[PDB]
Amino acid sequence: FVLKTPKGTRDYSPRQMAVREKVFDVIIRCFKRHGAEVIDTPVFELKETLMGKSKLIYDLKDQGGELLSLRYDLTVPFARYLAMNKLTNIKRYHIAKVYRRDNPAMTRGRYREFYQCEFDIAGNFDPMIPDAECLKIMCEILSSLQIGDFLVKVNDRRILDGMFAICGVSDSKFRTICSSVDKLDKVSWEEVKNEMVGEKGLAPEVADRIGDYVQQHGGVSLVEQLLQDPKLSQNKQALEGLGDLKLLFEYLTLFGIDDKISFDLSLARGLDYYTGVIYEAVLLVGSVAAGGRYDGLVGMFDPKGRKVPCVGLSIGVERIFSIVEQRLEALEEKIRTTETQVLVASAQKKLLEERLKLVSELWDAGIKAELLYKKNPKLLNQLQYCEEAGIPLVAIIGEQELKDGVIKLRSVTSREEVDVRREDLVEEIKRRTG
Amino acid sequence: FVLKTPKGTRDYSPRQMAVREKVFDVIIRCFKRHGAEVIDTPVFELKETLMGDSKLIYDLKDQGGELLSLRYDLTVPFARYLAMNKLTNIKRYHIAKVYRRDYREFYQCEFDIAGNFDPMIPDAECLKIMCEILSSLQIGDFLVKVNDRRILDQALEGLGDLKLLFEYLTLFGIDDKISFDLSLARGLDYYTGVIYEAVLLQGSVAAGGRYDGLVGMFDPKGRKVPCVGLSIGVERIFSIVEQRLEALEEKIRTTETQVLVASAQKKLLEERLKLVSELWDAGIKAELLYKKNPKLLNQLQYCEEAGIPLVAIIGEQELKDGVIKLRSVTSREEVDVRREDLVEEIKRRT
Repeated sequence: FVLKTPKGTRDYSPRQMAVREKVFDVIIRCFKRHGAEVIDTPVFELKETLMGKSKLIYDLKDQGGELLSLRYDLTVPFARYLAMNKLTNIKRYHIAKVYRRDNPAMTRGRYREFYQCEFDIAGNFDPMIPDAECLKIMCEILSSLQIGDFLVKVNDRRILDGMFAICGVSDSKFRTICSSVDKLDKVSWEEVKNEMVGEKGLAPEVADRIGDYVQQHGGVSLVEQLLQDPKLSQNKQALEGLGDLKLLFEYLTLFGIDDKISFDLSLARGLDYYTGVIYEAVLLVGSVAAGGRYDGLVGMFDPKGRKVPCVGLSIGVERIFSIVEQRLEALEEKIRTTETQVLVASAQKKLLEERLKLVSELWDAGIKAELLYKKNPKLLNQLQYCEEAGIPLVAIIGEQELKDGVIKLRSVTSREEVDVRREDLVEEIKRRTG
Repeated sequence: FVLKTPKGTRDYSPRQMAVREKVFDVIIRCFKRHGAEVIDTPVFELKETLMGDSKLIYDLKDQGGELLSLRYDLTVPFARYLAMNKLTNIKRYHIAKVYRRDYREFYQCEFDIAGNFDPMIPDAECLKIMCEILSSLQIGDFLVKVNDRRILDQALEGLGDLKLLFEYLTLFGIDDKISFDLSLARGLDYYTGVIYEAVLLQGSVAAGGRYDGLVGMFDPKGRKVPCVGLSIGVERIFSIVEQRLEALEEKIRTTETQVLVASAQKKLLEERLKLVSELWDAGIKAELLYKKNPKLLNQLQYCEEAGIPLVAIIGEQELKDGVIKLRSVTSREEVDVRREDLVEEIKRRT
C-alpha cells in the first residue's frame, strides 16, 4: 500500500498549475471576447444518462441511493443540460476534467484524469454563420497561444458519406472505411490502401476511385472544382455539403482566416457525432483542437425529440500544456508560481515586528508582499529566497533607516537599492512592477 | 423524461456562474496577494488513503484494478501530496470540489501554510487573510472567535501562544475584529494548536486552525511537519452574495460583450462580418446576430436583455462614408464615427 495517485491520475504541482493557468487565460479571454456564457455540470452523471456510447467509465458503489458514473465527456452533460432546462438556444463554453478508465499510456500522451475544454453554439440560426465563428475562435486561440504555426483542416460529413457512396462502399462496411481513410493524415496513401485492401475485402477497383478523391486538398477552388465534378454534382447529400462549405469559405475570407484553412477530404472522424462540418487544427505536426457541427445529438434527451442544431469546437489543452511547459524547459527559464511583488526583510537583529507592520500596510494598500517566518532572518538567505521565487523587489528595514522613515528598495536582479520614504513606498513598488 | 441530476448535486446556470466567479475572484486575488502557490490533486484517491462517521465517503466499484474513492476533504490530498513529495515547506491554497454523501457535491476552499516557523507568524497571517477576504467580500462584520486546543487539555503553552498571536494581530489592525471564546470546540479531532472560526453578524462562514500531526501520518519516517490552515465555506457565501444581489435590484450579467454589430437594412451581413472580425482582432469584444438580414428591433431588444450597451449599426449611407453609426442601448442617442476611431471609441465608452 504505497503513497501515489491512482493508475493514470496525476498531481499538478504549483509550476504545472501556473502553466495551465496561463493557457486557460488566453483561451477564456477569447471565449469571453465572443460573449460566451459559462455553465458547469456535476462530475458524475446519473449512470443511465451515459448509455449509448465504450464502457470505459468509472462506476461508483451503491452504498446508499442509486448508482452513478463519472463523466467521460463534456458534451453529453451539455445535451442533458439543454434537455433538462428546456433551452432552445445558448452560446456556452465549458472547461472541466473528464475521466476515462483507459490504459494509461507510458510514452506518454494518454491519462485517466485530464482536462477537456469545449465551446458550443446551440440553436437554429441562418446557415454557416456560427460554424464559421467557431473557426474564427479556434484561430484566435491558436494564434494567441504562441505555439508555432497551425493549419485548420475542414470537411463535411455529407461530402463524406456521399463520396463514399459514389465510389462504392457497403453501409455495413463504410464505418471502418472512414476509420481507415482517417489515418491518411498520419501514414501514406499506399500504407493506407495496402492495409485497406489487405484487411477490408473491398475491390481495389473501388479503393482506387476513393484514392482519386481522398488524395485531394486545397482552397475554395477545390470546393468549386468538385462542384464541377459530374459524378459528385449529382448527389443531394454531397451537393449540400459542398454548398455549406462554399458559403463558409466566403465568411472565412471576411474574417481574415482565409489562408490558415484547407479543405481536406481525408478528414473523417466522429461520425456518431458530426452531421455537418468537421474541423481539426494541426501544427507545423499533430492535432491541437477539433470539432464541427452536430445537430442530431442534443435532441437525444428531449421528451418530444425536437432537433437542437449545434456546432462546437474543443481545444486540446492537455497537449498545449505540454507544448508550453516544454518550450519553457527548452529556454531553461523559470516559471513564477507566485505573484509576490516584494519581500520585506531586515538585516538587524530585532526588527521582526516592524517587518509585520510594513507588510500589513503593503497588503492593505493592495500590493502583494511577503516576509520570512523567522524572528531574526539573515539577509543573504532572504535574498536567495527572492532569487528562487523570482520576486523582483526587496524592502529592507534598518534601525537608522527606520529613524529616517524610509525603506531600502533593493532590486533582486539589479542588486541596486534606493531609500524611499514610507509615504512614497506604495506608489514606488507600484511603479517598479505592474 | 425524469432526467435527474444526481441527488444532492445541482448544475450551475450562467447566472450562478456569474456569482461564483466574483466570489472566487476576491478569494484568489487575496491568496495571490500573500504569495501562495496553488496545487491540484485528482478527484479520487485510493479508498485506503481516506480511512480513519467515515462511511459517508463516496466509493467506486471494483473496476478490475484498484479501489478508488472520491475525496471528502482537501487537506487529506494535501497531506498525501506533502508526504509523497517530501515537502517540508509550502504555502498553498486549493479550490476544488469535494464529495461527502449525506448538498453533496460542493466546493471546498482550503488555504494552508506548512513548515517549521518561529512561534505564531503563519497563524497570524491566516487570520489576516481571513479578514481581508471577508472584509472585501461585501458582507457585514466577522468577530472571528479564536481559541486554543492546548487549554482545553500542558494547557499553559496555549495561553502563551494565543498571548503571542494578539500583538501580531494588533500590528495587522486585526485585533478588534477577532475574539476569545472557549466554547469553540468543534472541530477538535485533528487540530493541535490555534483553532478559530468567523461568524457573520446581521455561522459556518470560515473556520480552521493549526494542525501538525495530520501530515506526519503518511510519512514512513514519522517526521511530522507543522501546518496551520483555514477553509472558507464558499457555499454559504455564494448564496449570501446572490441573495444580496436580488435585494439590490441590479441585474447580474453573464456576458461581457460591449458591442453588438447590427444592421437594419438587408444584404449587409457580410459587411457586419468584416466589422466583427476587425473588432475581435482588436481588443474589444463585439458580438453579431446569426442571421443574414435581422431587423434592428430584435437586435436592440437582445442588447437590452443581455447587457450589451452599444450597438454598431451598419447602413449603406453609413458604409459609403467610411463611418459607422453607434447607438447606446441605454440612452438611445447616436454618434457616427470613422472606422479607424471605432475601436478606441468603444474602449473609451467602456
